[PDB]
Amino acid sequence: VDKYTRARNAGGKRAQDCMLLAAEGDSALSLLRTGLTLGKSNPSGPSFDFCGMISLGGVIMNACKKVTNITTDSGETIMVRNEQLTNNKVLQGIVQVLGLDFNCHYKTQEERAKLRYGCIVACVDQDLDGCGKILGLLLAYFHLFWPQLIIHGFVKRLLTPLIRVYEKGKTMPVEFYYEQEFDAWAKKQTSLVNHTVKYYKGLAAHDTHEVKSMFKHFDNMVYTFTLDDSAKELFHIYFGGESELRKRELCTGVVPLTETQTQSIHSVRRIPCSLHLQVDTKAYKLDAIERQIPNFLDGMTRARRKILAGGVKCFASNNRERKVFQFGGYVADHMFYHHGDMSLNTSIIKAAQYYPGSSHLYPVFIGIGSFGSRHLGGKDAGSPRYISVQLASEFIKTMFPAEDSWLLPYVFEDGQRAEPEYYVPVLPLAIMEYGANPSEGWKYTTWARQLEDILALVRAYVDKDNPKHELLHYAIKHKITILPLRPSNYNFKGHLKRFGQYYYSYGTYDISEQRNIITITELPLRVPTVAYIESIKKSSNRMTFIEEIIDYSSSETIEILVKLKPNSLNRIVEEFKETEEQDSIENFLRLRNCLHSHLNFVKPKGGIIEFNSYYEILYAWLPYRRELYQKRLMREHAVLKLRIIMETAIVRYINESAELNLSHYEDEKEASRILSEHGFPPLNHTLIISPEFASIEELNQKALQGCYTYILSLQARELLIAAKTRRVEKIKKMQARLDKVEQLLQESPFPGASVWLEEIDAVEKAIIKGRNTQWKFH
Amino acid sequence: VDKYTRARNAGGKRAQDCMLLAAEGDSALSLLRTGLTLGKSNPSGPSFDFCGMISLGGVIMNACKKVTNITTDSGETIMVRNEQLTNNKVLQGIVQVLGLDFNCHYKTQEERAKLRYGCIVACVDQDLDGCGKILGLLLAYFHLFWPQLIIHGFVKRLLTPLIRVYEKGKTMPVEFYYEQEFDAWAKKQTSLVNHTVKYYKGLAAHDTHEVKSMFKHFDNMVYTFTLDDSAKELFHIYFGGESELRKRELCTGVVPLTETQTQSIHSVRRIPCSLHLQVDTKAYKLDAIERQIPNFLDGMTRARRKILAGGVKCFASNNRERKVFQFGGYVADHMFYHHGDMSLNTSIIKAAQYYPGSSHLYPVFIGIGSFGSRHLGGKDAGSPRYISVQLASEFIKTMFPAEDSWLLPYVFEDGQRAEPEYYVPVLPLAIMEYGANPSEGWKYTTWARQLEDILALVRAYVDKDNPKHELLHYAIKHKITILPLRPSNYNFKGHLKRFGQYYYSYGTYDISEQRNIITITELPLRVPTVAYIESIKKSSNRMTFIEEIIDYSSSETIEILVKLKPNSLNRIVEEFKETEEQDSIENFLRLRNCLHSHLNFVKPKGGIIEFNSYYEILYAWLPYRRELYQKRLMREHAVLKLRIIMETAIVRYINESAELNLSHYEDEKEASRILSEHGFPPLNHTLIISPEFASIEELNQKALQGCYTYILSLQARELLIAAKTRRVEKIKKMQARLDKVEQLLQESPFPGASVWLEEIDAVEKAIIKGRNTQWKFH
DNA sequence: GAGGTATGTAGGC
DNA sequence: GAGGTATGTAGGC
DNA sequence: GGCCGCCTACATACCTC
DNA sequence: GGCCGCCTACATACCTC
Ligand SMILES: COc1cc(NS(C)(=O)=O)ccc1Nc1c2ccccc2nc2ccccc12
Ligand SMILES: COc1cc(NS(C)(=O)=O)ccc1Nc1c2ccccc2nc2ccccc12
Ligand SMILES: [Mg+2]
Ligand SMILES: [Mg+2]
Repeated sequence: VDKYTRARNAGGKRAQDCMLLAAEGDSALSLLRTGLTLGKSNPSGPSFDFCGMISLGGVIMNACKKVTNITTDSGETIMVRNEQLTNNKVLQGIVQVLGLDFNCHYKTQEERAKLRYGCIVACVDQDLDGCGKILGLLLAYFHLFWPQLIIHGFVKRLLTPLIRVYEKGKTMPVEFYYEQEFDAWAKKQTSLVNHTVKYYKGLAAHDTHEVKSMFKHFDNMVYTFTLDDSAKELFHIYFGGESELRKRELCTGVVPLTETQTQSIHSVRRIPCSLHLQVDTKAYKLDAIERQIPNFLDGMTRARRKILAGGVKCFASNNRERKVFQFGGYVADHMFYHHGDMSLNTSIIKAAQYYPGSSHLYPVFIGIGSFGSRHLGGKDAGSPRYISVQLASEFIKTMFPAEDSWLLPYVFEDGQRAEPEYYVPVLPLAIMEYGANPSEGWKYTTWARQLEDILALVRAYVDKDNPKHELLHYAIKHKITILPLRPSNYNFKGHLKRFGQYYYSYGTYDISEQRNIITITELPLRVPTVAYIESIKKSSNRMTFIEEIIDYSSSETIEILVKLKPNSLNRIVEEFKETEEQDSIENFLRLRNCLHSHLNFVKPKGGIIEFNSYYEILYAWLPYRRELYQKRLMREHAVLKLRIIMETAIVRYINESAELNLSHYEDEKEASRILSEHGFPPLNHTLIISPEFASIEELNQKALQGCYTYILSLQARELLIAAKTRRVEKIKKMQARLDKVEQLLQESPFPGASVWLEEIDAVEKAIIKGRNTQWKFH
Repeated sequence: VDKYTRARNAGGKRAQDCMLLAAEGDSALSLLRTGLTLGKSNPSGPSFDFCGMISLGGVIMNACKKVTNITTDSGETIMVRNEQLTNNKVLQGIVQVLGLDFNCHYKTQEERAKLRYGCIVACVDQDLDGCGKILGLLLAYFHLFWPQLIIHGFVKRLLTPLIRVYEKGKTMPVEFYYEQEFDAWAKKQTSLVNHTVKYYKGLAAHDTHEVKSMFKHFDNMVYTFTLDDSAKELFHIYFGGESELRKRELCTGVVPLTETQTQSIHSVRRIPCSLHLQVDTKAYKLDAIERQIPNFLDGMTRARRKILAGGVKCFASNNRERKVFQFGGYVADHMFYHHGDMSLNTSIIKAAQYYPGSSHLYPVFIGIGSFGSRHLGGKDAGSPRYISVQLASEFIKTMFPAEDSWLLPYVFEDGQRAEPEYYVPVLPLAIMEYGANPSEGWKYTTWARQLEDILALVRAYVDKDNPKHELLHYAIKHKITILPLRPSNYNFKGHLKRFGQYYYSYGTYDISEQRNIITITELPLRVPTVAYIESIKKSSNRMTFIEEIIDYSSSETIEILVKLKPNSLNRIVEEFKETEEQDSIENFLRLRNCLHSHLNFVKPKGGIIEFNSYYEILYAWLPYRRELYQKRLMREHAVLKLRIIMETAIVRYINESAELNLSHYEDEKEASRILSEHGFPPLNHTLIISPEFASIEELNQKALQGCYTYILSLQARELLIAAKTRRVEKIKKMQARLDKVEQLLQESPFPGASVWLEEIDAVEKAIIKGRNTQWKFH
């Protein structure tokens, strides 16, 4: 087996005293290599002897769904391992390394004495992923196959400190493990002074002195897993065929460990499996839900919104083209993406992809290069080393307003600003965008709607001139949903049909019996048209019904001809029995594609919310835009009144400076006192000019006090009469804007109605422009 | 064979009409994939048929040195292919793809008709590497094995445009190929207006419309190689056992192609092999010489100096730690490194490595993580994903002064600033640093000298108080070299000895015949101590002379014990015959390590210069520092006189502003006219405050004219009397500094003598501090 | 005696 | 009739 | 995130005939 | 720069007895 170092005196007379170290990644492998090669000054410290090495290679499969538990009626319960589980390299490799056998149950001392290694230790990163997932699946598999090993403490793991705080003059850290504990320690402390906080989001982040200190006390910080009676049901709920069973368990939320339990764990290293599954595995599942379910407001996931934030920050200064990996590094460093690089590049490529049938109907990035056509479904995209991506500045600026991004709540990472909780847009992307995301307890499926029914719905909800406005409000208060919603017909030459409670997509075809050609210019919108012909190449008896398949379908279009026997038309017609909803030729070509919508979405707080129809999503997204417009108009009015009073103060100072003669003053304090005695209000102009996402109450309590830096910072060029006239004109313009804002807040329906109408018009104009081109605005 | 797409109708009746495309990298493979899958609207455009696909995988082996040409005395000349050439995957794979055989010579039509492909086309990037090297080796191998194929035009290649200039309103570019041609076109044009210049430093940089335009005229831009009578000697000189033969050919320089030759090439696509070898291969060889041979002044290579420039730029704002790949991306994007990423990361790791026997005696980066110990010679360094590097700010600032970097000449990349031509330091790194770099025609070997002989030499050359100053100057004018130079003893417990004209390094050992232990605490300075014991494990008859080898050598130290037979001492002593220069035990342990110095260095212009001894390097490096100090002092004096006159003007304006009353003025022009009529000189303060590497003549001709932006840009806070007093004190301080500079220019030996002495003292203090620690300054 | 074999490096592809 | 097999996506590894 | 081939320059055992 | 394993959720032929 590869990546397995055979330790000396292992699998022999001293095998029971040996230990085995399991690594989730090569970083842990390197850390273990350094620890083993340390050697000197470590008598109790484990050298390469009795240690060995095995790497889990990242994420391994769980045998809960692989087993079948068939033919248990013979009086004994036997589990048959599926061939998909048997041939996995990692699982059989670790089985061979341990020398264990599936059939035997190690209840007595000798049975576990035959094991090659006395114990197995799992060494993973302290981030939310890995511990809880990799440990979770590993020990769940161990419990499912050999519960006695967990019962007798054969399996164990080492627990590294996630966060360390070092005090100057002292050589020992706090070595805290959970972020809740670190927050409690920070808040219980009088102040965060004389302390250095170190974050270890990965084992390889530790230094040489850190790893040597860990290996000096390697006998400590190693915890043995203990099995309880209640662990079996937790394992079945968290892992297994039962899907809805874990839904009701995830919908509640993580329960923090009690103080007495933590004290017991720290005193003696016996970690129960139930507590680990309830804390670490549940937290990992919740994190996966958050990171894979797009927020209904954004219609896009956390990684996608972080990518959008990085693109907005990078391309704001210059819209010049940037390569994929440069942008990935930029968004990783600036926006604190501590997961990886390949996943980030893949997500960027998927977001920038644009072709008929693609997941992104309105990509946020204008891509240059070979992103792949509809034929491979984006699988034939080029390498990230050379693919070029640039931001769609017009579409983003008409779809995600700058002020809206200013007032959005932000996620704080290590006390620093990061991507907002949700980019609530002028139009809900959860409706336009569509994709299939299976997320650790829920499935996310969507189908695009036409940008005519939703536009009419929003216009009626906003514009009071629409006769359906009152009717739409009645529908809002009574869930009537008078206006219809239909699947988007863009980039689809077929016809959509509705039967019962499900929509269906049909391609178009032409039949020429004189030459026996089966032309299919249109095919279902989501099939890649290449895996489709592969499926039709394995379509059972249709091999005798056809001769061969020829593909002339190029990019941007589909055209496929099917060779078939001259006597095949009648037999396929009499065999397929065309129904009232689908054609016999459609059945032969599998042109029918039933579409299902699983509207599983996360609330801005972080909880799963389900929607029966898109109308619920729209009616839940609307009030957020209402509140954001109201608060944005209020903040604009407040900052404009501060700006106008500040500009009036500056103008009065410029007028009075002819006889003020402030040059004959000693320091800044004397000038400030003189100008205060002259009646000038002190304003923090560094906050007035650039509010920088300041709420109303905090902006007011910051503008109550201030300083005369605005007066003392103006140059010797702004005192000219031309500058004074320009400032007076700006005063008049901003006063007119303030009056316009004030009268906008007084409209009957709701604040910011005409603003929303203008934003809708601008964004639909930009969308139409992008439709006319191939999303390349040049 | 992998990465080989089998084209339809290939190797059959229509095989002679097929073509084969050879790609140097996967980027070219992807471009060819896009071109082949384009298909439609291209009747003459080649589809997947008759094309195939093969990859060269970048650099391949050259058969010129692999062949032996043995047993040619039988009346026929036969070349025996070495097994190292036969088992190469790429070579045998392409041989199998073509279906050719080594024994047969294809002179007639049928012999080349048996070939699977009618012709072979090499598709590589248009940068200096690839075309000239990959093409060079490929067609040299083809000529060496089958000259008739080149004679009959079997081998060919496609030539892509390196630089394209697009004119607005026109759809055709200039599609220029060589940078000389592009420069000639730019200089012959009246102006660079209404033109967009696009650089393609790689095939994948081309866009979809670019590649479709190329494939529309794929019949063009394909050039067939023609063999001449003189090509054989060029092939032998450029490739083969003859080493010195290519030295005299590289020492001359590249000869540009004549206009008539270029016109003939463009008119009919028959590229001679001699012209290609003389231009592209020679330019690639010169580029390799420049990029591999370290500049004698710098003591480091072009990539290393670009890395240092990137580190200086990145860490100047903040000395915070940065990961390896973030820094690599930063230096690639900012400093225009268009080669790759893995090589850059490897170079960064090698530069940041610090251990006994390492190449870098004074690393410019303070590294955090596992860079590897002396045992593996840096081969056990960790992954770049997690290795931490930070700049040694104190060492760099005391070794590479900021003003010196200001006045250094810079390399211009695409009209933008890049790394300087040479970082001439306060002490020549070519002496302290040492490494083994084989560079495409020359070998670079160095051995470190003690930082006591060179320090004394520089002090005597600089300080006039040293009694050897006049003697050292006499040596300079007469090559006497009175002062000695000895190998550095740092991190080496052994003793250096000199015999004849070569130094020798010996380790130390202890013998205890009572217990038969062979202890070796010290070993030669450059052997990795792990490959050494591997060599001694294959050391012929010494297997019978020993029993086994045990290694307790940890990091930072070496201790090895050798098990040997009790009756082995006398027999090894009587077998090895200890000489007067090395011991019998030293011979048994191979403790003697003869050191050779190949002082092959590139001039700042770019030419190879050889040095017989380190004294020549020192005496050539000294005048550069002399000139830089002289010009730096002159520039400082000039910029200081401009600064003092500007500050005096500002102070006079502040004094006069009490009664000036400039507020009653209309625009900036009126104020400028008034202040000019008041006698204020107009100075470009944006150049006076920050000169930004301005030469004396250009600084003077820029300071002759100017504007009153300095007067009009000062804020309303600098007019206080405290600011006036502070400015007066600054005036006095800079006047004193100007007087000090003026008296420094008048010292008898040379300008900047005491400055050099102080810089030497500071840099040696910093070096001593780094010696006391493990190059970790905390 | 003569010939053939194997890394060893940096900066590359 | 019943059971077993194979992707098919987006982020993670 | 790490398994495949060398390029150019070149002191050096080698070991069983 | 691209070959290896899946994780979670789940409409769906299937085909020869
Ligand atoms: C189990 O996962 C892996 C196994 C191997 N080796 S083997 C025995 O299957 O030949 C190699 C890699 C992996 N895991 C992978 C990743 C792990 C972490 C992060 C990214 C990964 N990306 C992978 C992509 C393809 C295949 C395996 C990957
Ligand atoms: C000859 O070089 C290569 C061959 C192959 N394939 S094969 C036919 O030998 O099985 C694959 C790759 C290469 N070349 C390599 C590289 C090429 C460009 C850039 C980096 C490369 N890094 C390599 C690292 C190891 C081995 C080959 C590499
Ligand atoms: Mg991790
Ligand atoms: Mg290249």
